[PDB]
Amino acid sequence: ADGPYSGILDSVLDAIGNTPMVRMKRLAKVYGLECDLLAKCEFMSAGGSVKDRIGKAMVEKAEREGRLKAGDTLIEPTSGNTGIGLALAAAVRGYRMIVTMPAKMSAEKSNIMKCLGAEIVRTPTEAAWNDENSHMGVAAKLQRELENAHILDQYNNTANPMVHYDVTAEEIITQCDGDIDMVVIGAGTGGTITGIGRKIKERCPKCKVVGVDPKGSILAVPDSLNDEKRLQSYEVEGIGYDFVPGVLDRKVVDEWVKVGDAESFTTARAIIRNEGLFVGGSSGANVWGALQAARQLKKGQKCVVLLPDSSRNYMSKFISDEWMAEHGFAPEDGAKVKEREKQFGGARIRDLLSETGATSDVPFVTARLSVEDVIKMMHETKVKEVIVTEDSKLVGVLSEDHIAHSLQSGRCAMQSPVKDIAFKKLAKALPSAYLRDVAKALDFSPYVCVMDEKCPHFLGVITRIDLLHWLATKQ
Amino acid sequence: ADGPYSGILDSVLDAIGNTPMVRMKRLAKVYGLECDLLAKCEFMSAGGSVKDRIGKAMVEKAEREGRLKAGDTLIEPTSGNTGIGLALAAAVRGYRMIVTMPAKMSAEKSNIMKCLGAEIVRTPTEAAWNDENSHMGVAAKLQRELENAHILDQYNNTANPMVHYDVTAEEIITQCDGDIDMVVIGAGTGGTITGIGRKIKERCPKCKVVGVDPKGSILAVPDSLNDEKRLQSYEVEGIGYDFVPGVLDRKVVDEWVKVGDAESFTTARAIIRNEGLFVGGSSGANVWGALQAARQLKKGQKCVVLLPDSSRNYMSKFISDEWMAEHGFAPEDGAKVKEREKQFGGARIRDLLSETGATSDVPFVTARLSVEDVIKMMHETKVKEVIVTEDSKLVGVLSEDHIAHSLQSGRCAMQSPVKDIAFKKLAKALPSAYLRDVAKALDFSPYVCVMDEKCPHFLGVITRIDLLHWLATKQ
Ligand SMILES: C=C(NCc1c(COP(=O)(O)O)cnc(C)c1O)C(=O)O
Ligand SMILES: C=C(NCc1c(COP(=O)(O)O)cnc(C)c1O)C(=O)O
Repeated sequence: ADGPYSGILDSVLDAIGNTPMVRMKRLAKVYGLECDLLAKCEFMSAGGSVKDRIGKAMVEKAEREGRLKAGDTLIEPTSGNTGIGLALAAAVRGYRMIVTMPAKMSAEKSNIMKCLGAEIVRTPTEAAWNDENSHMGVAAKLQRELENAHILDQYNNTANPMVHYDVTAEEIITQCDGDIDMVVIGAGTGGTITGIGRKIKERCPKCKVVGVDPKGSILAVPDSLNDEKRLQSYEVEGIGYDFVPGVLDRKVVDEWVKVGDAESFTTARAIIRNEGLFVGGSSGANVWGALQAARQLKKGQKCVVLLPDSSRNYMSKFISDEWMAEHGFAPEDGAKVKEREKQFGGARIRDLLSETGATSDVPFVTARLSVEDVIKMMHETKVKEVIVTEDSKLVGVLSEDHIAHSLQSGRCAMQSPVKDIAFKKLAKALPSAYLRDVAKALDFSPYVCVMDEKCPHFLGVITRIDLLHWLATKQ
Repeated sequence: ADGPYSGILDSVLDAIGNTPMVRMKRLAKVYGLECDLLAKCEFMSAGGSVKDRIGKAMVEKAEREGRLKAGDTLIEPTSGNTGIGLALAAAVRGYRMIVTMPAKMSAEKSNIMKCLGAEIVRTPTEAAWNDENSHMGVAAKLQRELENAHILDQYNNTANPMVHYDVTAEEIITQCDGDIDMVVIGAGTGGTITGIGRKIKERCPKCKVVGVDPKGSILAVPDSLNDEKRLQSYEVEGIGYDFVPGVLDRKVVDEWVKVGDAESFTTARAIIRNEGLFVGGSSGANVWGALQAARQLKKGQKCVVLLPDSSRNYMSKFISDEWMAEHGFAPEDGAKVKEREKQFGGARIRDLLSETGATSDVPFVTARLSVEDVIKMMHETKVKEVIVTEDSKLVGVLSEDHIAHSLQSGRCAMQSPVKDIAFKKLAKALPSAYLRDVAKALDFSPYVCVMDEKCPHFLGVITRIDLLHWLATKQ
């Protein structure tokens, strides 16, 4: 029906939470998991992360205790999501935001908190928690040097675990109808795992609770699990620290799973590909840990996994296959990159142009010929396409179809230069380039034009249907 | 309460829709609008756009008519969001996706549909609808040359308007409780405006319906409104075409508003800043048109505006102030860029270093000194910070605090080189740079080191607290 959203909302703050639970049947079938793998899609909140709840809640606690008045300044150390939540709460309720975040965190978080009118001071990645150049020490310094400033200190404030104990765990219970057998949840601030696991074990003591920790952190128990990469910086953002936060009750969690960067990212891409959940990397870590932990479960039992972040914050980082190749991470089992590498291999455009049959007789024009002259030349040469170029270095491609239709549409004068109607988006290539690379370039450019670049004697233009016909010649 | 999400979902497809309605009280107060400006936050759907509904629905229609079997190929021309929705539906229900989208559309849409296992063929931006190099003609060609392929043709399929007439308009009616005075909604495919306006005028004939069209399209009525930039390419993505789609019933809409790129983008940034809705550019266009149209309304009346897209698809394009400056768009009335330009102006770091007082006596090391030697030098020189550099070109900064804490943490051996513990994230600057630029660079780098680059004689390091103290000297 319609109970929570059947009305109009006073502000975006009331749109936090109420996130659905989806069954990852396809992903379980992919990885061969018998039980029901349920996913709590926290990234569908207003700000696209679970920490929005605690942001709103810490603001509510600061307001119910009268410790907060309009015009004040809020300071908060964060990996990026709590900064977003508190920036939302401030832009709504009229507070000033100052965010401290390590340089390791993505740039999208910074851009978004800048759009939200929040000041951003960054800290070095390698700084330990004891350093005054850590985000927490710098936040303390800003509190000491700024007037009317407040730190909510998500690492030690009780609102962070108490709210996941109050509403989120109750949401999971109400939608799972009490039947929860395993709960896999990342260990960042530790507030969400503490709260959720505490409430669940109170209302379902038979439920196991598994925590996810990236290889590099010291949050796992025992210390035999941390020695993989002790205090080695990792790419996964949001989870793991070099110290135990104040809100983390490591006794409420039963098992611990260490997860590396590669598995986290490849599993995040697998989630996106197989379920269609635009999710973050920490969620890949959580789901990989869940797949490792709930293997022994049987059908009917439900393993609940948290999906903390959206792809929005890592859109440029790991959604782009370029950056994952730069860091050498397995793309996915079934991915477009592996598909292209399988079909093309090292086949270069020389091979395609040779097997197809061309003589590099692509006409050229100085890009300011009148369209009358260029159509006379096109009709005298019988070609359909032409390439326009300048003297100071390419302009683009131009076809007779666009000529006619633009002349009819009133955008192409007879005396106008051909540069005005040519296609200006182009991708330059050279015969040594592989077919996989031109396939990746076709994802962003409609045509791909070749050149020798030794005279500028281009041999032809390449489009996706050309590669499709070439693959039709193969099998 | 909990009616629509109180259970577990079979797949992500069932998480489409059910989007909340938020009152834009702060934005109305910013622009001086008396009535209640309501916003339908369609970007909170599973795939972050309104077109997910029609994607799911066209798949449902193709399945209820038996025209669709597993393993088939789906082809669809789109500006990017329908491609995402149909890619979700295919990755869930086991169909193959091939997407045709103009080169004008953002790269995030391409990356996301690549993650969803969809093939992407792009078309030139300047191509007219009649051209066979248009996305629609290329889609037709692919249908002709591919086996088991289907085109759902969102421009002419009745599912697109019928579903907005069935559920979305009913959602808006149920949450507005029937009282809707004005409805402002962008004109892209025209299906959403047709369906919603038809249902509303059926259930509330006194409601006016206003359509939003970017300057460049020919969808507005009359033709006196299109002559601003006739068929001139524009940056706004999703709305406006060079022809009337089959599903668009231009008679159901009363007024038409033309919106340019600058207003759309600046209003999108204003929405993000003042309400905290991570929204797209087309939504900026819609909200600007609404602010222009509902000006004559009075208190109590409700003007409903659609927010079609999320910032996720335009994260690199217009959220980044760099690209908006590259295209010369007014950032916002209150924005971080204007704030920094107001406080700093053209003040350069030469002025700051001169007024503060320094002698460029920053120590240097060849980045492989033993930490014992570097701490002996640091204690003999009394300085706290040091800059480490190589011979083949900078390594970073290094402080005694991190030295001590890493020696205690077991990451810094006494015989180890200083390069292992130095801070490796840095931003190079030069004295001619303004303070606004170093403030923008501090958004992404913790330290900013200067250099003359004429000997490499750096004068000092700059952090955000340095600029804060400098501004404390000002007013
Ligand atoms: C510590 C912070 N992040 C917690 C977090 C986590 C860990 O969740 P916790 O419940 O806080 O332990 C997982 N994934 C992401 C993307 C996260 O941002 C923060 O935003 O300050
Ligand atoms: C035409 C398409 N976009 C419609 C759209 C619109 C226009 O909505 P329509 O209801 O289709 O007219 C507005 N904003 C965005 C971001 C959109 O994607 C498409 O995805 O194929």
